[PDB]
Amino acid sequence: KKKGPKYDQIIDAAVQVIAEHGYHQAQVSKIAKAAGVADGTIYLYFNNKEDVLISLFQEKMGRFVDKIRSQMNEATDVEEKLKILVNMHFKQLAADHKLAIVTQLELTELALKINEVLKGYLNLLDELLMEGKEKGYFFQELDTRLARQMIFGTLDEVVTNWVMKDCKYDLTALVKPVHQLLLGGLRHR
Amino acid sequence: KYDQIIDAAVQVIAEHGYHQAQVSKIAKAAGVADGTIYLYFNNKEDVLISLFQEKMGRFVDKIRSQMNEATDVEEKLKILVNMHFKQLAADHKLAIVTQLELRQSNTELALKINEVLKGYLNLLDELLMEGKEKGYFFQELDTRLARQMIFGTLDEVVTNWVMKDCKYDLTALVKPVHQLLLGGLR
Ligand SMILES: [Mg+2]
Repeated sequence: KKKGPKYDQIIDAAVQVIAEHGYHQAQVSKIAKAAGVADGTIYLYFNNKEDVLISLFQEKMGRFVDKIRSQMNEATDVEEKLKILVNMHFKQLAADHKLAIVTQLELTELALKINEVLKGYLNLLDELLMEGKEKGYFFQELDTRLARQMIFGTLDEVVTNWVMKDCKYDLTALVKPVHQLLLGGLRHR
Repeated sequence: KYDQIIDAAVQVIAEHGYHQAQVSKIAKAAGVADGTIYLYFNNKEDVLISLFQEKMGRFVDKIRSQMNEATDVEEKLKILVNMHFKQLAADHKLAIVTQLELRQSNTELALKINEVLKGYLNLLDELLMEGKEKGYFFQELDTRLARQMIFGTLDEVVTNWVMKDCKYDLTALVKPVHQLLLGGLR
């Protein structure tokens, strides 16, 4: 279903208030003022703060994935697809520091829901891994589930450390060695 | 009664969550007066930190002693993966604490937890430097990135197991996790 115009507006403002103040100390009224709307307008779109948070994540992630998926199918080799995934992951977060703060630090039943949204990205990883196995790029005895956990767990840990250091350094400088490290492990490159 | 308070803290935090976990709840579960809790800890945060610090310290110490007995750097890595999974597989409530409850939004609590975690990350750093110097790992290996890969991967595997109600055997994953980290995807 297509969004109301203010929908996108509240979410954007939600990112800013949550990052700047923290999730617990964020309030619907402060999100309203930041989005430039009346408090009651927010409740037309969302029921409460946690509904804003999950809609935020669902929305941001849905586009995050489709953009990665797009950059991927206009490519040849599957290791360049992996490179594309790794660079699209870092770039999108590098392009939005406040969003990175929300997804890495400010993100119970809540956790379960966040995990469900994440499944879309994990599915994309699975597709990539299945393809690479099938075409003999990745070794064939590779467990797709474990490989997905290694890839996601590594990218997420790199990003989270960057957010902990106040997004100070160039995250996209890590694209190539992360990519290489995923492909060759500790032993090879 | 220090160890009893620690064990009780795990139980309570795992059952109720760090937020609704009250110190008087911990005292009861440990079988001591509320007052005795404050001979060791001065608040609920200090209980959580000292809990992590006590578990982690023990964990890291036992890994170090088992490694210093190993003959092989890849064996040392396997020992670390094995101990990481074995300790949590033996104590699901401790897993709930390390995987879910130690995960803070709060800046300053998260900061002090991370400080404790650094004892483990430093151990991974040492092992990685050793492996490079002895030629197990390639000489241009980025130590910090490799540390984040190993830790990020282990933590993700444990979290997915915790999220699936610990229903499969986490220790069965030691060997394939070990092989994957050493050889990568290709
Ligand atoms: Mg992680």
